[PDB]
Amino acid sequence: AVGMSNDGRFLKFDIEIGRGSFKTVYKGLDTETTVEVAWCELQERKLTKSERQRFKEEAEMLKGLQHPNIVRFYDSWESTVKGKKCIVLVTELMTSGTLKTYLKRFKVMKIKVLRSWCRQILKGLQFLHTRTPPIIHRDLKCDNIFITGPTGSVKIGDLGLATLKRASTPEFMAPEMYEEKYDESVDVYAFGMCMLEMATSEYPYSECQNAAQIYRRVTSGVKPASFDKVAIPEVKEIIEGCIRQNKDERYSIKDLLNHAFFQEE
Repeated sequence: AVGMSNDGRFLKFDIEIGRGSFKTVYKGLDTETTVEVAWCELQERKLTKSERQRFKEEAEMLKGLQHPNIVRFYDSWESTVKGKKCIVLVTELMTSGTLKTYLKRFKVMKIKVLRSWCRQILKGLQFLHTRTPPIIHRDLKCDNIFITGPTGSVKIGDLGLATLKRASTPEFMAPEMYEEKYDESVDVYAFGMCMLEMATSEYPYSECQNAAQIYRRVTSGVKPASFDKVAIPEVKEIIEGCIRQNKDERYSIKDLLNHAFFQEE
């Protein structure tokens, strides 16, 4: 009832599911399955053809991803209502909110939950990293890790959005990223900051008053003050391994998965 795939696969409805960054999520339907989906539009966007092709190629690889800890990506394309331009992404419908919304709601997390969810995130990342070629997310944060609800597992999401960003408050990022340098280890750094935020229910570097201060500290290897508040020894140890200044000296994902913390539960 308003939009439809060029084939006829997915339909769009007028129900809003919420907002991200002027990116509005409509409710949708996959007729081929009778499964409800997320119908995503980025309100007003466009760019160049090499960049366009780059998105198109990478996007096509997303459609072939199937993993329990990754949000399923269905399809994408550009459109112009009147009027307004946008990119449309169709993804698995996640209704049960994010880590970010969870933390904002409760402001505390049990250790058993943190262990299980952090393992799931690592398994997601390792799946992406060991595609051919590797997929680096490069924009991991609490507000694009989604909770399922059935089984209350987590999935990494906004793969389409991340691809767009890669094709070309915003934030702190690993030190190398300030020099637009990255490999797999940028996702490890982001993991570490996600785990810190889960363990403390604080946004890292909240003591800093401007980006510049954060830049200075991050590139210096000066840790956020919230690091000092972590109460669980093994969690603190894991976070420290992940947010080391030199990307080459950080824990690998294999290192992390093999940590005793995750052998506990």
